[PDB]
Amino acid sequence: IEIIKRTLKIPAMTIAKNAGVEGSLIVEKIMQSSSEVGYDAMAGDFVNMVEKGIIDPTKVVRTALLDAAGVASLLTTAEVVVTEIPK
Amino acid sequence: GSAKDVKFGADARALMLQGVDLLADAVAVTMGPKGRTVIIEQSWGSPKVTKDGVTVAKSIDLKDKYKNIGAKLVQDVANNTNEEAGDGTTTATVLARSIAKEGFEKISKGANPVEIRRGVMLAVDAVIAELKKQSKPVTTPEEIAQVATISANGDKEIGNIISDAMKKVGRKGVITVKDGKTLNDELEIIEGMKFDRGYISPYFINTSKGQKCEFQDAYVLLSEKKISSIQSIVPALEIANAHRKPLVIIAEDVDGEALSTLVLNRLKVGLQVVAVKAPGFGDNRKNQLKDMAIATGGAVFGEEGLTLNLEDVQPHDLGKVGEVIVTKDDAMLLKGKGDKAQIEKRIQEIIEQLDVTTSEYEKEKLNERLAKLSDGVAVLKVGGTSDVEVNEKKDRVTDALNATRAAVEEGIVLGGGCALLRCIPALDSLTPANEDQKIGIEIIKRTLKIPAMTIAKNAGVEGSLIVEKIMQSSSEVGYDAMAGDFVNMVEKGIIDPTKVVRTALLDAAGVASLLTTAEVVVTEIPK
Amino acid sequence: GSAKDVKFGADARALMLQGVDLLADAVAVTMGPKGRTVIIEQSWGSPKVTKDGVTVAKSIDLKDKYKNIGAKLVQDVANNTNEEAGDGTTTATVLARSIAKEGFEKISKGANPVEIRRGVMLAVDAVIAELKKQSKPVTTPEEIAQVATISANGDKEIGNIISDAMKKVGRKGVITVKDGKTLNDELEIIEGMKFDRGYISPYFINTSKGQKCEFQDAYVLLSEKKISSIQSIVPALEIANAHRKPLVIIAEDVDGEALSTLVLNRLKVGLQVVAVKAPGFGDNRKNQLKDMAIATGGAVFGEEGLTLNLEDVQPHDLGKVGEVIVTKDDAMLLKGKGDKAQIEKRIQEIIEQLDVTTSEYEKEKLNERLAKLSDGVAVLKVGGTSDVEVNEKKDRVTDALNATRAAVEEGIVLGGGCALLRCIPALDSLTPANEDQKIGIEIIKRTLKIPAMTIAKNAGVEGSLIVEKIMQSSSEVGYDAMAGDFVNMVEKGIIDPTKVVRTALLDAAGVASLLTTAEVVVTEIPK
Ligand SMILES: Nc1ncnc2c1ncn2[C@@H]1O[C@H](COP(=O)(O)OP(=O)(O)OP(=O)(O)O)[C@@H](O)[C@H]1O
Ligand SMILES: Nc1ncnc2c1ncn2[C@@H]1O[C@H](COP(=O)(O)OP(=O)(O)OP(=O)(O)O)[C@@H](O)[C@H]1O
Ligand SMILES: [K+]
Ligand SMILES: [K+]
Ligand SMILES: [Mg+2]
Ligand SMILES: [Mg+2]
Repeated sequence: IEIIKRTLKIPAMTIAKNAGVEGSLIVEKIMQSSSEVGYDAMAGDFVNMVEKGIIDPTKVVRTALLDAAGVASLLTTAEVVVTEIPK
Repeated sequence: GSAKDVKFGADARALMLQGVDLLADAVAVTMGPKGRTVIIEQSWGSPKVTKDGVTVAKSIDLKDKYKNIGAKLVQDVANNTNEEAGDGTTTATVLARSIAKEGFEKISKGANPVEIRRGVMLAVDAVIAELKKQSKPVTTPEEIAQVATISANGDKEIGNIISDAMKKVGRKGVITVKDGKTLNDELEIIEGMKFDRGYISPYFINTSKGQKCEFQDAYVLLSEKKISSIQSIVPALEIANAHRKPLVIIAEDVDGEALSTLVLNRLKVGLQVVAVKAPGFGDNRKNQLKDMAIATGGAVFGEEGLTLNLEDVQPHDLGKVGEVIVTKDDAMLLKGKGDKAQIEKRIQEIIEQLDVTTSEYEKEKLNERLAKLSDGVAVLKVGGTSDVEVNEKKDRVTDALNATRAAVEEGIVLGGGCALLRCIPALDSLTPANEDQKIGIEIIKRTLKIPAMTIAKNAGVEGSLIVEKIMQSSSEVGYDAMAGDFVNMVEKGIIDPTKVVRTALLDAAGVASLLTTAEVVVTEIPK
Repeated sequence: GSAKDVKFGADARALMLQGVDLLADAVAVTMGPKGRTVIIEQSWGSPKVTKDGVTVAKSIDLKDKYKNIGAKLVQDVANNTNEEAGDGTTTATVLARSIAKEGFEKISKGANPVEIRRGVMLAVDAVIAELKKQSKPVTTPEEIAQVATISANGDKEIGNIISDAMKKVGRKGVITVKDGKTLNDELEIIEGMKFDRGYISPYFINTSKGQKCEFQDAYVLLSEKKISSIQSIVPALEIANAHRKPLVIIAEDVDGEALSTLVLNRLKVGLQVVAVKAPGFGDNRKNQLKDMAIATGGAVFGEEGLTLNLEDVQPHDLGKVGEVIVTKDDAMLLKGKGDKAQIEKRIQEIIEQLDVTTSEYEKEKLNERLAKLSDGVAVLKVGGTSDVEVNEKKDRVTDALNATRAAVEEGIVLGGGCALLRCIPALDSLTPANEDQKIGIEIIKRTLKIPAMTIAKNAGVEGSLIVEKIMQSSSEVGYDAMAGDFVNMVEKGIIDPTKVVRTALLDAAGVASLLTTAEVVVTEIPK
C-alpha cells in the first residue's frame, strides 16, 4: 500500500521535472491546495485545471496504473533469474 | 619539457566537474547527525574510519588528471576551511561543489565568467554581513556545551567534558586532546607548575608509596647554568640546613661532585634536598626558569645578562614553594611565594609577546607558559576499545574543541544550515550591475540551500520540502534532523559558530568561482 | 649522433602550423576584458589558474616534434615579450600566429620567403614609427590609474592602489608585490631606512607594548668590523653617557665581552643602548653602512680604506637620528641628522652607478639604496582566500605594475588593439621594392587587425564587423568590449602602453617571419 502511495506522486513530479522546476515542491503545493487546483506546467502556474482545460480521460489514467502495477509488482516477487549464456 | 594534453571548453569543464562531484559525493555522506562514515585504506596498517570532511577530501586522488584537477581544488577548499576554522569542512565541500556545478551550467558564448565571479564574491560579502548581523555572542557555559555537543555529532558527554575543561582552565585556556587507555573519556586538570623533568638521582625518594619526593615549605634554587662543582652548591645547602627547610634545585644539570654531595647529605644525615633538570631546549628553557623565579619569588642564577653566581647566595634569592612533588618523569611546584605584581607583570609581558608572534609554534609555548602562570592546563584523554575507534572519536573531540573556540571568538548562529538559509532575503535586495553579476548572485542564492538539503537528505527525507518548510517558517524555527522535527533551534541547542559558517562559505566561493572561469585545461601526458 | 627524421616543404610547414595553432588557440582565450582563464596541472600540488599569455605558452609542450617546434617558437615570442615589456604576451602570441599562418599560405615555387621576411620587417618598422607618432606621454596620475586598471583586467582597485603607490614613492620608485594574508589588498609604505636585522639581545627592550626598543634623538655608531672587545665599545658608551643620549650600534656583530658590557649597563644603571647587526652580505653591506652614515651624519668605523678605529671616537663621528625603532626582526632609522648636500651627492653617485651596470640583480640593490635614501619603498600585499586565487591576482598586479612602468617610460596609445588598427594607412603608403616584399607588407597589414578581432571574438561578437566599424570611425573611436559599445577610448581610459604594443609586434614578427622561411625540418626519432 505504501509503495502505491509513493508511486501516485510520480506522474506530476515527472511532468514538473521536465518543465525544469523542482517536482517535489510542486507536488507538495498541489496536495496543500484545494482539490480543483493543479499545476499548469506549460504556463508554470497553479490553476483551476478544469477551467484551463488540463484534463485526462479516466480510462487512460486507470489503464496506465493497473497495467504498470500488475507487471511491476510481479517483477518484485523474483528471487532467481535464469538467462541463456550469450554465444 | 613534458608532453602535454590540452582540452577546451565544455569537455574539459565536464571532466573537472566529474572530479569535483566524486570528491563531494564521498564527503557529503558524512554530513549532519545522520551522516555516515568513510573508511580509508592505510598503507602501513589498520584503515582509518572518519566522519571528518577534510580527511576524506585529502585521501581522494584520481587517475584522470582532468578529474584530479577538480578534486584537488575541492581539496584546497576543505583544507583551507580546516586551517582557518577547524570545523565546517564538509559544509565547505558541498558549497564548493554547488557553486562549481551552477557556474559550469551558466557558461555560454555571451557569458563573462570573470564578471560572474565578481557577482559571486559580491553576493558572498552580502551573506557574510548578514551572518555577522545574525550572530549572537556566547554568554553561558550551557551554550558552550551545546556548541561542543553539536560539533561532536550529538555526543553530550564530549560537550559536557569540553564545557567542564573550559570552566576549569578558562574559555581561552590551554586544552589538549590525547589518546586515552581506558574505555571512557577523562578530563585531567594540571594545576600549578608541572614540567616533564623528574629527579636526577633516585636517592631523593622520601615517600616510597608513590616513589616520589614530597616537600612542604621548600626553598627553590634556580640555575640557568649547570651545577657540577662543590663551591657552587655548598652555601645554598648551608642556608637550607640553617633554616631547617627543604631545598629543590632546578638547573640545566646537576652532575659529578655536586650530585655526589647532594646524595651523600641526603643518605647520611638526612638532608631534605631534591635536584631536577630544567625543562625546555633553548630560549624557552631560560624563559621557563625565569617564570618559575617570578612565581616562586626567587632569582635565576648563572644567567648571561645579570651574571649572578651560585657562590654568593642569600636567603632572599631563593624561591619559596608551599608544596613540591617530584616523581621519576615530572616535577610539580604548588603555591609559590612570589609577588602577585611580579606575576601579573610577567603575564602581561607574555601577552604582549603573544601579540607580536606569528610562528604558530612559539605561540603554543607562550600560551603554555601563560597557563602555567595563571590557570593550569586541561588534558582530554579520549577513551575507546581499539585504536581505530579512538582516532575516530578524537577527530570529533578536536572538531568540537575548534568549534567551541570559534564560538567563543565570534559568536553563534542557528545550526542545520538555517543560518545560510536566513541570508537569502539579504541577496533578494541586491541590485546587480549587469547580467553576469546577476548570474553570480543567483548562483550564491541557490547554493545557500545546499547545507540544509544535504543534512536532510542524509536523514532519509526529501531535502527540498524540508528547506521550503523552513523558509516558510518563523526565523527561530529550523529542522532537527536527528529528531525529524521542526523546532526552535536555539532552545534545542542546534547552533553553529558564526566563524565556521562564514569561513566555509568564503573558502568555497573563492576557489569554485575561480574554477568556473576556465576555458582551457592543460595536463601532462601520463607516462 | 641520434637518428633523425627529415620532412620537406608543405607537410613540414603544416605540422609546425598545427603546433603554433594549438598554443595560440590556448593563449587566445585569455585576451581582453572578456577573456577566460587557463588551468595548468602542477606536479607537486594544486593546479595554477592563469590569464597570463606567457604562462600558458610556457606550459604547453607537444609530443609530435614537428608541432613542438612551432610551439617552442611561439613560446619564444611570448617569453621575449614578457622579458622586455612585462605585458602584452597574449597580443604577441596572436600576432605571431597570424604572421606564421599568412606567411605559410603565401609560399609557392616562385616565392622567395627571405625577401618576404624583409618586407615583413620593413612594414613592422613603418608601423612602429607610426605608433611612436601616435603616442602621448603620461602626465596625470589618473592616466596611471587607467593604465594599471586596464592591465589588471578592469580591476579599478588594483589601478587605484598602484596609482597611490606611485604617488607616494614616485613614478620610478621601488614597488614590490607579495602575498597577503587577508581577503583584501593593502599598500604598505616603508619610509626612512628599514632593514631586516633586529636587536641582538632581547634585553634592549624598553617598550613592552610592542616588544621593541624605541629611542628619540639617538646617537648612532657605525662599525664595518665586528665589536667583541671592551676598549672598542667603552668610549662610545662614555660619549653617550656624558651627553645623556641613547646609542644605537650598527655593526657586523656585537658579541661576547662588548655584548655583555652593553647588557650589564642596560639592566643595572639603565643605559639607553641597542645593538643591531649590519644588513647585507659583502660589498652591499659596506655600501648600506656608508649610506646609513651619510644619512645620519656619522662615520663608518673599522673600514679598509680610511682605517678609523673604535678606540678613538669623537661625538662628531656619531650619527644623529630623530627616531629609532628596533623590533625582533627589523630596525628602522627616521630623521637622520645628516648633511643634505652629502645625501644628494650620494644619491647622484648611486644614480651614476646605476647608469653603468647591467647585471639586473645589483641594479635592484642600487635601486633599493636609492629608495632608502630618497623616498622609501612600497609593498603591495595581494589579498585572497586561497593560494590559487592569490597567485592568479598577483599575476595581474604584476602585469599592471609592468604596464604602468612602461607607460611612464614611453607613453600611451589607444587600447583595444586600436593603436595597431590606426597604423594600417601608414602601410598603404609604402612602395614595395618587389613582389615578395609586397607580400610581406600585406601579411603585416592583415595581421594588424588581429588583436581587436580577438578581443571582440572573446566578447562573443563578430570581430570582423567590429574592426570594420572601428576603421570607418574617427580616430578617437574604438570598441569598449567590456561594455559592448563604441566609445572615445582615451576618455573611457581604455589605453595601452606604447612600449607594450611595439614590443609585442616586433617580437612576434621577427620569430614568425623567420619561421616562414623554412623548407626542411629535422627532428630526432623518438626513442
Ligand atoms: N540535530 C541536528 N539537526 C540539524 N542539523 C544538525 C543537527 N546536529 C548537527 N547539525 C548540523 O550539522 C552540521 C555539521 O555537520 P558535519 O559536522 O557532519 O560537517 P561539517 O561541520 O561541515 O564538517 P567537518 O565536521 O567534516 O569538518 C552543522 O551545520 C550543524 O548545525
Ligand atoms: N574594455 C576594453 N575594451 C577593449 N579592449 C580592452 C578593454 N580592456 C582591455 N582591453 C585591451 O585588452 C588588451 C589586454 O589583453 P590581455 O591583458 O588579456 O592580454 P595581453 O596584454 O596581450 O597579454 P598578457 O596580459 O597575457 O601578458 C589590451 O589591448 C587592452 O587595451
Ligand atoms: K562530516
Ligand atoms: K591574457
Ligand atoms: Mg563538523
Ligand atoms: Mg595584459
